[PDB]
Amino acid sequence: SNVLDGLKYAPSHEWVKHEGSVATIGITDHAQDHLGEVVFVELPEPGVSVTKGKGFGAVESVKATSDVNSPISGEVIEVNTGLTGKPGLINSSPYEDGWMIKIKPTSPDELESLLGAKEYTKFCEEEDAAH
Ligand SMILES: *C(=O)CCCC[C@@H](CCSCN)SSCCO
Repeated sequence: SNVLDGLKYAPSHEWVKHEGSVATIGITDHAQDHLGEVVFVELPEPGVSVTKGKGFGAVESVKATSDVNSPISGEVIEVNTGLTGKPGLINSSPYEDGWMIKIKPTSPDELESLLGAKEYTKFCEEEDAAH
């Protein structure tokens, strides 16, 4: 599991990349690895609001269907419609082409409660080690 240096991470294995007025959201390399082959993604409609810590979509693999929760609150301004044709982009590039939603974050300080990269790598170590 690759973990990128400038993202913030939630315990449930979703990342946020923040770039000013916009925050992009996807699930991590860890998350796709443990999901297996992703066969379907349920993404929200544009204009919808997402709230920090609440499911905004689901990702269906050959073995599981999990909720993907929003790491921060805001408004879905854009959705990766690429995931309809190739869902697998989540497996092949969880941090670049497999991004799920782009939001306009409504509460910026939310970023400060998320895990930075060493805290998330460590938590993933503790999870891998918990079996
Ligand atoms: C197979 O049974 C694995 C279930 C899928 C687990 C992964 C879901 C990530 S989608 C982001 N919410 S994460 S590993 C277990 C929980 O930390």
